Amino acid sequence: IKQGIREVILCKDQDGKIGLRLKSIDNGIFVQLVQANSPASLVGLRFGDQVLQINGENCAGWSSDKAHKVLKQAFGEKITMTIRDRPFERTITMHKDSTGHVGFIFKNGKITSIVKDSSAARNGLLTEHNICEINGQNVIGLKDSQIADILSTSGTVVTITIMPAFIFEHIIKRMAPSIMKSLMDHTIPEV
Repeated sequence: IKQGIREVILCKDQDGKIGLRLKSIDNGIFVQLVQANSPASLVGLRFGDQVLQINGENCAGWSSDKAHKVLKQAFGEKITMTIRDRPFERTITMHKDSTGHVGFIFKNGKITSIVKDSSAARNGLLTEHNICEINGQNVIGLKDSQIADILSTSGTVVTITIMPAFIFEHIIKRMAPSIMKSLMDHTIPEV
């Protein structure tokens, strides 16, 4: 996670789509959903990113509705956005023990207990935090079993990006969890 504001330039696809759902949080605009194989995923937008501006207009105070409208009326060719990198999230680096364990329990993507004398304890992983990413891969909406799977088939070094559950629950509010499973970009990025 960067402490950084970056510029991205987006191009609407054949269908007029960019692959993004946005949400009003604390008078800012945040990425709720990035669609697989979209302009939004290709330029590298992520769940939890803050949209500071669209085409040089400040997003401060916008409704979710107005952000979606502004995008719909954009002139196709080139949409500029100013992005602050996942500001509600932190990344924790942990190392599996020889039993392949980092040292926590989670339910519905939420960390619920840290196991004594584990890598997760030593690194101060918190409970009541949703798992957003594992090793740079979005896992939001994946079954718990697929999250376990991704942690199994990772190397011994495990990076997990987390979000306080209260913030997470505010962002995905009014997104049916099957769009989350189905349409949230879970791909490793392209180069």
